Amino acid sequence: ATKHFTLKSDVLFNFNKATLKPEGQQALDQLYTQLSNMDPKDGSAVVLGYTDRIGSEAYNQQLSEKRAQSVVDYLVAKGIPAGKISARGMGESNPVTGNTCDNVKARAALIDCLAPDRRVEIEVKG
Repeated sequence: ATKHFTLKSDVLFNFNKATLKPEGQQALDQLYTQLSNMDPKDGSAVVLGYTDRIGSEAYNQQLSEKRAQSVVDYLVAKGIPAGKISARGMGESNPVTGNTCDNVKARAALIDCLAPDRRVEIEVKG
């Protein structure tokens, strides 16, 4: 089977940036063992980066890739083998919130409503 772990982008990173904050390092610390128990032969992990739909679609794809790779870098330095993990930047695609926030116009309320879309997903197979 496949396990799925969701991390909040706003906790891990500051805006426009892909440097892991101390709070992001601690969340990856608390998760490193649940991913440390991968299968040594069949196990692999994919780190998918996502953004919300505000701004440039190309810039959001690029930023999501840098954020997903930053997570990979940290977990590899912790001890996940570099050959068993990789990153993918999905940008605005595959949003969690659907059309829920369509009617929300004010920026602060909209930012809050779209927060579920700003996340890093870690899928662990085997």
